[PDB]
Amino acid sequence: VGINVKCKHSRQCLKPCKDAGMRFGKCTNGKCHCTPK
Repeated sequence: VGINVKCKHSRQCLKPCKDAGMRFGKCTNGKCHCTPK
C-alpha cells in the first residue's frame, strides 16, 4: 500500500502522494506513505 519515496518532514510526502492519485500522505518509517480514498 502507498508508494516508495524518501521524505524529510511530512508535507513533502503530500506532493508525490496526491500526484500519484492517492488521498492521504505522510512521512512514516523514514519513507513516504499514502492510502486510497
